[PDB]
Amino acid sequence: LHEIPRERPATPLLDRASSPAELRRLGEADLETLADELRQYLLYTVGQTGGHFGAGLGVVELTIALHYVFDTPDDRLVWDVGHQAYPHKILTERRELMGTLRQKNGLAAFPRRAESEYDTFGVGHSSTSISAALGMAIAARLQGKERKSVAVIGDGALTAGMAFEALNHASEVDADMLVILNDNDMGGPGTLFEELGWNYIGPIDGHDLPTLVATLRNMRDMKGPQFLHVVTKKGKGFAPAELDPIGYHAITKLGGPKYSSVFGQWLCDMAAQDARLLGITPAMKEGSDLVAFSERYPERYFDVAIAEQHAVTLAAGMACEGMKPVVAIYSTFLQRAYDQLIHDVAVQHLDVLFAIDRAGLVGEDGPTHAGSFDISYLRCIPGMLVMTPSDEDELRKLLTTGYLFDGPAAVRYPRGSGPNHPIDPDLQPVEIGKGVVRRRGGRVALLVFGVQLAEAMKVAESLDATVVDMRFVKPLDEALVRELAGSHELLVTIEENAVMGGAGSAVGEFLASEGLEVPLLQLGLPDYYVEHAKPSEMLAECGLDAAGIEKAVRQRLDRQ
Amino acid sequence: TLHEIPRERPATPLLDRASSPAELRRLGEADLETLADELRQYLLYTVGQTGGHFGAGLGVVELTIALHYVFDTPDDRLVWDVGHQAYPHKILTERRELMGTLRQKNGLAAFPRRAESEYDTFGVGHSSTSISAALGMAIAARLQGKERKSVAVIGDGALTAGMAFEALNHASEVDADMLVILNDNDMSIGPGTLFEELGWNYIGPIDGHDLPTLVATLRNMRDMKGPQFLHVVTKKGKGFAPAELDPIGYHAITKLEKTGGPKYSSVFGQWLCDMAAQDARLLGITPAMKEGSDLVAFSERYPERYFDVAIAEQHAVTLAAGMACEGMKPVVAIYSTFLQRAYDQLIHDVAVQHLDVLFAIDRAGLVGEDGPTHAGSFDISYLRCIPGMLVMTPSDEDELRKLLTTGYLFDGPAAVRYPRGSGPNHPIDPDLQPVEIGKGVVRRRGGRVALLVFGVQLAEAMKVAESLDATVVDMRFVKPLDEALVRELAGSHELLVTIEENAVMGGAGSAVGEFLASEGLEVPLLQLGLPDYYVEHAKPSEMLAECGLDAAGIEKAVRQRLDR
Ligand SMILES: Cc1ncc(Cc2cccc(CCO)c2)c(N)n1
Ligand SMILES: Cc1ncc(Cc2cccc(CCO)c2)c(N)n1
Ligand SMILES: [Mg+2]
Ligand SMILES: [Mg+2]
Ligand SMILES: [Mg+2]
Ligand code: NA
Ligand code: NA
Repeated sequence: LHEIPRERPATPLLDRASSPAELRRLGEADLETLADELRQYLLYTVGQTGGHFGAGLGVVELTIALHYVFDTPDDRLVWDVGHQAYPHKILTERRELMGTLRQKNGLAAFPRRAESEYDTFGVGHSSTSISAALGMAIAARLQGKERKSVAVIGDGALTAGMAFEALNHASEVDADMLVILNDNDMGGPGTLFEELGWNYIGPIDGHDLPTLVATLRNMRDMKGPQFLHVVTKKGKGFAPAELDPIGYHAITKLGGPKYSSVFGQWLCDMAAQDARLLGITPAMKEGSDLVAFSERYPERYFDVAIAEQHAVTLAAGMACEGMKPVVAIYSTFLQRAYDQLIHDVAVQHLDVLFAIDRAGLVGEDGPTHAGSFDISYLRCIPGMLVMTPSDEDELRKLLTTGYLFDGPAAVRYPRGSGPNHPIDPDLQPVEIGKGVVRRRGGRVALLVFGVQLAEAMKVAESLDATVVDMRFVKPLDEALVRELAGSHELLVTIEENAVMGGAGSAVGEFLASEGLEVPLLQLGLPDYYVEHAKPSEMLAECGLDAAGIEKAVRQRLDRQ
Repeated sequence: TLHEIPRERPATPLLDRASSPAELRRLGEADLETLADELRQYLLYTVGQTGGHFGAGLGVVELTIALHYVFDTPDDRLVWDVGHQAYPHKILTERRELMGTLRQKNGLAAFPRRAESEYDTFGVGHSSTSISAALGMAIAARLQGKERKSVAVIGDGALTAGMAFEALNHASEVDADMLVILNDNDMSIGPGTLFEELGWNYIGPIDGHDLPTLVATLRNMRDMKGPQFLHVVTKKGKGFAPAELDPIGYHAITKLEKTGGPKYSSVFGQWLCDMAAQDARLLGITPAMKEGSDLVAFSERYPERYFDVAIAEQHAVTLAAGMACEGMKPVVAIYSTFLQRAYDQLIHDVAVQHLDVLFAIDRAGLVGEDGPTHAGSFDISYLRCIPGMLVMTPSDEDELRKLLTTGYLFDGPAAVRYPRGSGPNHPIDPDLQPVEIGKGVVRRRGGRVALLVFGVQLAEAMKVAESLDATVVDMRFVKPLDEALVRELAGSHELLVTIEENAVMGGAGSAVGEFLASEGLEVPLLQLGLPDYYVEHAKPSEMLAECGLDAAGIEKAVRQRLDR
């Protein structure tokens, strides 16, 4: 197919495969035609809603084979990451709900246990599928159940350390489970997995349904750790995607620069000025936007695969020799290198900059990818310099400030673009520990840590509030907070991070320790997992738009 | 091979001539076997004097000599994994006559440490970091045009961690010029197929105690290019027969030549056996810490429900998550400092899904001579900001058992944190019964000052409270917090004091701060806890005093605040 349908294709057989037992009723002769229907409805429905695209086109036949040959949902099927799982959803009672994909109150971006009994594990972060399936298998065995346990994992996901840990452990307990390797990013692998204790079969053609069905059949009942190697084509069945798998990894349905592009430009600009700079990403070159950097400074660019943990200790090692590494990494994925950041960087006070993207609410990918916690989990770590730029110009300057600082520094910023203010093309740092009064008013002061500043300024128009662009969580601008506490009736902290442990709480700690008893209102993300929606809707829910902030401030003021 | 530890200093005229590697490299190969025996004698003596790690260093006496003999250290970079085997390395790097200060306040640290010496390229303690660190130094040196060598020594156990696999793959990708030495002491003297497949030139296994083979092999490999993997085989406790015979007992020892209560970890382990006796669903998981966390008895009684995942904290937690999906009841036994490494798995695979998994967090707080690399300083801070977590802090043995029962019965993610060591030895109710969630326990009614204690500083706080006539609350829960008790005390007292063995920043005391601020309660608030720096190693009692967490420290802080 060469152009995505705009009208609901006719799929009479797929309308008979609404669920795995219904599908299993059909005969193998129909499976190939079913795959044409499925592929077609998928291209259609993702045209309607936008979403992940090329990877699910790659697993159409594999997903049909899997539900054909296995007794789902009693047989446990774990999809790694989940971006490839739209065919799975279409085949598990959610075909007609696909119109809701990634809309508020609609189907989630990934498999989700609460969404369907056919989803055994909520995924999004990669590489968790083997560990989870092994755990389900260890339990089924003790329970004397006879269910099967299958993980479909891609070749990128397999570069992650936890996947190695799971494969080793599965061998240790001689677990009866199947790992299917959906190899698409394409010489001689079998002996490796055999050395790890896994029975290796393959590689087989992942769009050759009769061979998939038969091979799956023989392996369904084999015992112990089984490893099937399947090969697929990303975007299979859609030429524009087969030829551009990067750009068709996700499609939007039929302003200023992105913060990540501001970072990428700062990265090239500093590299041109300082040969010490090294750029590190764990398999997120496009998203963190190291693209130009990687083309212009190839010998100083490191893609460590999906190995967040090694990315960080690697950088500690580089800094030991006087190089200046910059680890580009999303807030949600830095969760996975927390120990390397604490033990290998911060404990040694090594000179490493973390450029933390996707900080705050990330929109439709939902809570598995939210950057809700990095202020809280980093600021309790001694030695960290922790920064929250408010716009594009501030991101450029605080990156420069952290880079030049001799020690560990973190700069957090959101997905998407900003208020599109002017960016100074100089590369100069700003004073560490100092906020910027953006607005002198009275009565109530808004202490903003990050990109809600523009909403705070709108609120302060009507309330004539003081507004501060705090810039630093740690070290906090203690002298400004102390003056503001002595001259206002209310301090209001604002952040796109958990309130619990977050930046407002550092203000709170500082007020308590000096016995300053001024009222404090902490605005931030609440203590729950925010359901997927447009970014603007998640922020409105969390009260971090101008109307939410104004309502909270006015209420607190009316109560004292 | 010896059988007794020397009580006075051995005669080591050749080791006395090898006070640094440069001096060592001026000796001849024919001297090295005698140096090896003198080093071993010295090692036995000085660890007998100070206490410290023992058997693993015995295992690397010959390898350490060979390494500093063949490599141009400190210019050539040597990274020791974990570092508990690195006493022979310190003895040879200008520190021999300092080993009397080992693991003492202001003495040598437990592990290699960059600030301690130019011969330590990387601070270690946690495991499996050496290959990543050495690869980064190899990459940097090459971009700088330096011709220096990069060497990582890693034990067979550390190679079970995922980050070691991630580093072995990436080193292959960049075709790095480095040497990984696998110090394998679970084998005795096929075997390299794994490393060969990951792009590494594999050599061995060789005899890690044959200095002539070690020196010649190392010399050949020093000069080869690309990712080089040398497989060496050593014996636990080599050359000291009691440690060869009992390498668990001789992993570490006390200085040569009072009853107390049971260790918190042993209370935990008893709880685990008792609850497994009653609930066939309970499964116990440890990431290679059976002795430390103390699943020994449980492993023997319930072996089909005991899982040691090796040094694989990350997989430990996701494996629990998958177990909980089939209705089983995993308990992850994991140190606070090591749980740092599975944080993404706890957040994304457990909390986000609200799966019923219990975390028994040992080594909460300061851990003593092992130092800041192992400190359990942050787990209240990094867990309480996570939606869905039930976060508990028992004050003594009976409270620890009660709060393990409470977190288990809870259907959802729950955490119970307790320190190394033993407690104040209060009686322990043999029942298995919970307590109510989110409710503290008033231990003393006084006036003016209320001490809100999260954890095991309660006995010291009681001493202060008796001196001041203060109120004392055993809070039990950081999340959900006993908001009603806190509200009441904030109205009836002039000062609230929180005490916890965790970073003040983001800590349980800050949860009290947040609550007061959100309700507009304006009572003065003094937060006592761990300060914003890495506390240098010392006895636990000395580290607590430094931080203000003994009764003297608490009282001085409180009195000082009351004087304004
Ligand atoms: C732990 C973890 N780290 C990073 C990602 C993002 C990612 C990078 C590369 C490939 C993929 C697969 C499809 O995109 C995902 C993740 N999902 N989980
Ligand atoms: C990440 C990490 N996890 C656990 C340990 C504790 C440990 C378990 C097994 C073997 C060893 C080696 C010597 O004891 C240490 C650690 N050091 N680092
Ligand atoms: Mg892939
Ligand atoms: Mg070992
Ligand atoms: Mg011992
Ligand atoms: Na600016
Ligand atoms: Na160095």
